[PDB]
Amino acid sequence: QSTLRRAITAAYRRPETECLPPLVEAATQSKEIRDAAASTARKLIEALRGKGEQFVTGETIREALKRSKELEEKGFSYSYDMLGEAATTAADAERYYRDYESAIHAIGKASAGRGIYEGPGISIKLSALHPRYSRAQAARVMGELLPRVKALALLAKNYDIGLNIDAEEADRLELSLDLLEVLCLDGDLSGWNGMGFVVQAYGKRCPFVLDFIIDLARRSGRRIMVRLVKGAYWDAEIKRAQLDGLADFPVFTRKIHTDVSYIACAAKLLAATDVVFPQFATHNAQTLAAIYHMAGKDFHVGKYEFQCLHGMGEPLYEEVVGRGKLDRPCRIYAPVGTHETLLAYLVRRLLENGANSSFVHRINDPKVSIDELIADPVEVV
Amino acid sequence: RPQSTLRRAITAAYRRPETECLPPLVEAATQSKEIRDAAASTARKLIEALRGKEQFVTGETIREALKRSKELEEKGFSYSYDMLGEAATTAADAERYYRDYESAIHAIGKASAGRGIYEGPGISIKLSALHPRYSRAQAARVMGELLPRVKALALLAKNYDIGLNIDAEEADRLELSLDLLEVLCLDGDLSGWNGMGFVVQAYGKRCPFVLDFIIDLARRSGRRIMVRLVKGAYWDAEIKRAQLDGLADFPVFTRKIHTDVSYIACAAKLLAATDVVFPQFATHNAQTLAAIYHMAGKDFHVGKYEFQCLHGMGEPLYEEVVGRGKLDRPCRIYAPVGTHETLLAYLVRRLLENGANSSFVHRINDPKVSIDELIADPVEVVR
Ligand SMILES: Cc1cc2c(cc1C)N(CCC=O)c1c([nH]c(=O)[nH]c1=O)N2C[C@H](O)[C@H](O)[C@H](O)COP(=O)(O)OP(=O)(O)OC[C@H]1O[C@@H](n2cnc3c(N)ncnc32)[C@H](O)[C@@H]1O
Ligand SMILES: Cc1cc2c(cc1C)N(CCC=O)c1c([nH]c(=O)[nH]c1=O)N2C[C@H](O)[C@H](O)[C@H](O)COP(=O)(O)OP(=O)(O)OC[C@H]1O[C@@H](n2cnc3c(N)ncnc32)[C@H](O)[C@@H]1O
Repeated sequence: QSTLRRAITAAYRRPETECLPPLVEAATQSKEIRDAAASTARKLIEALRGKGEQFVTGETIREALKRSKELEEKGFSYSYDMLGEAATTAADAERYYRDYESAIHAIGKASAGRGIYEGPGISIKLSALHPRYSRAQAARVMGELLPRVKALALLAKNYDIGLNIDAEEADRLELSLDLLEVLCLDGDLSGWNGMGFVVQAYGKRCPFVLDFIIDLARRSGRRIMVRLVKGAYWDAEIKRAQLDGLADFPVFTRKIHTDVSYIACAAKLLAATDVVFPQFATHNAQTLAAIYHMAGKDFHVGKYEFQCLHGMGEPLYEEVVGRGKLDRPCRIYAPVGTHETLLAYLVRRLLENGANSSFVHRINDPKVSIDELIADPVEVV
Repeated sequence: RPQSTLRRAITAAYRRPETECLPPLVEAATQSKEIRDAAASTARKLIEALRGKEQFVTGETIREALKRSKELEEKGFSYSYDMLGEAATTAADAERYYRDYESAIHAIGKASAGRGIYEGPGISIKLSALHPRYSRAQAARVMGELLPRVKALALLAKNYDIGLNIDAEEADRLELSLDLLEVLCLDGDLSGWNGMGFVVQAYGKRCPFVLDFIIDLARRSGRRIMVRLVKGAYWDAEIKRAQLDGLADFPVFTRKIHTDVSYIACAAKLLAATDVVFPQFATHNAQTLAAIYHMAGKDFHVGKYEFQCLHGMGEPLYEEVVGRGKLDRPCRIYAPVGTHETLLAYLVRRLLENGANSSFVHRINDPKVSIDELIADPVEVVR
């Protein structure tokens, strides 16, 4: 318990109208940056509007590694996702653990010393590693989970690759955050900056989680890799919240509020690149353009990166990566597994790609003008 | 208590152990070796035809959907229209869905133009669209407000002589929906109309006992109830809910081939009661289809039974079924009508259907699945 931790817990269900004013202020950019970002966004969208096997990079990590070489020389990197989540039995959790373990050895050998920014990494889900992750007591879940995650982190340290903890349901944020803190203070993992953590901008706690993580990085000496996403579980969080009879939800209910929150949280991360490695995971060209200009003219590999999903982000990020474009790197989140393990991920991709509010749907909607696509969320909210 | 024995048998099955549910289903689903050989031949033909050849919505409005239906109706298909909408969260939403169904019935009834409930189009409704807290509110309140709304829609359907089907949703809603079916079937204001329909899900342990109740209800009500037999659209959600609820035994089967056996056993029950029910075999699985086609025997007339399929999924299969030169059996297409603002939840149920490794529509495209396996009789696997 700390002042920074208390700020997180107090924001859990803070009323939506009270969360927004500080995010709007932090998300407000100068006219000069807004004009530049509108110009860049227009160019990206005009290029775009000239453009489940699609979502899986390979059935095995050996296959996925072989298929990554082409895009790696173009300037992309990878984070591999061994598909599987919500273990319901001990045997399932054990299988998922072994898949992560064998993936780290293969990825680490493939990395061949390229390090955590130039070379590939791995993403894991805590719900794959504990048989009753959502339905068991937090103190117990962390107690059996910690040895398994630390063991994987130690393997990632051995090869100097990134290891990212994906973000799942809102009611498991606090548990996963406690695990991150223990790992960052663990002396056995010293000198390795590959530990990564996802934060979801549709959550009311997002800016306070970031404050805690930025301070944790600074006092632990770990340059925590922070993947900023908007959030993949919105419809499930709304349904759970309505069932709980709550007046105030843990997530925003208007898409524009999530967009403002993302920009505000990006500004927070870009002000802290000394101690964290921001990873801006988005397929929205307006979001990308805003962050590109917010980051300033100074750039080096390891300052920050963008990220996208395999099979979704390549049309946009082909206009970003490389010296003929914006010369900024992008890490591709690469699912690996069978069609069976793919289903839950696929469903989330459908809720993303099929929603009228999604950038990837609007970009192909003849009713949606380019002027609307480059609107600054602060000016519209 | 009225129908005590039949009602007690439904309750007893609700969470009966899976191993105990199966032996009676396996026996009733066992067919002779000759029929199995003939069904294997038909299924092989259908799959060889299949493997040798927004997608889910028929139109944004009922007018557009009705216009788009003419081509397949000319071929021998019929339609059941689904105004996309379910799980109303506000009383205003329920009233909106009611008015959507009401106006659709007028439009479908005009288009039917007196063709009747078997040759002409009908409508499908979801009770969760018509009550704002359908899953959460006490049965007394849900029944007392829902029953006048569904009766009013049924009266309009009667006035145009079209079918009106109550879709099946989550397992904990079965009891209420069945009580409503009974009250409507005994309501004299609906006399002379056989268009009331009801879905039963074969992945549920209660399915054969629900069918017993429905067949007896048809006998005592004088209504020929339309019964759509489906396997079930909510499997992943039912498993998750039962886990959360702390149940030791689930209300649905957990082995996919058990659902297949349940379906064939229940088809056998329905096919022996066609005097008082109209069976509607909703499936995209060519092996299931072939099994029922041969189970039903050589005598057929339109109105005895029909097959059904979902728009954008089943037409390639049933193009090999409808029509004199094929199997000469009718198929009713379930036709969603709406926009993105109501389409996602149906898409998700369709993706969970289409994306699952155990689904026929996935296996037909799987290179590791032989035609031998696709035509295998699931009853032999469990016998
Ligand atoms: C690119 C990427 C995304 C995600 C992850 C990694 C990478 C590289 N990551 C791993 C995969 C898990 O699914 C991850 C994600 N989400 C999550 O909760 N935890 C994780 O560990 N990833 C998905 C990500 O959150 C997001 O859903 C997509 O990238 C789409 O976002 P994007 O910025 O591309 O698109 P926009 O269309 O501008 O926004 C879509 C998002 O907006 C939110 N939304 C939609 N309606 C809303 C209403 N009515 N109120 C509030 N918020 C709303 C949603 O978050 C929606 O996804
Ligand atoms: C054709 C059709 C289908 C459905 C409906 C109408 C019509 C005309 N109807 C309305 C649409 C609602 O979503 C309806 C359906 N389902 C339902 O519960 N209530 C309804 O009112 N419809 C869908 C239908 O149930 C079904 O899901 C599909 O047709 C697919 O089944 P089909 O016979 O085509 O294909 P198979 O692939 O042989 O079987 C798939 C089914 O098997 C079950 N399953 C999957 N995993 C299982 C495990 N592990 N154990 C047990 N059973 C399992 C599921 O039922 C799965 O759908």
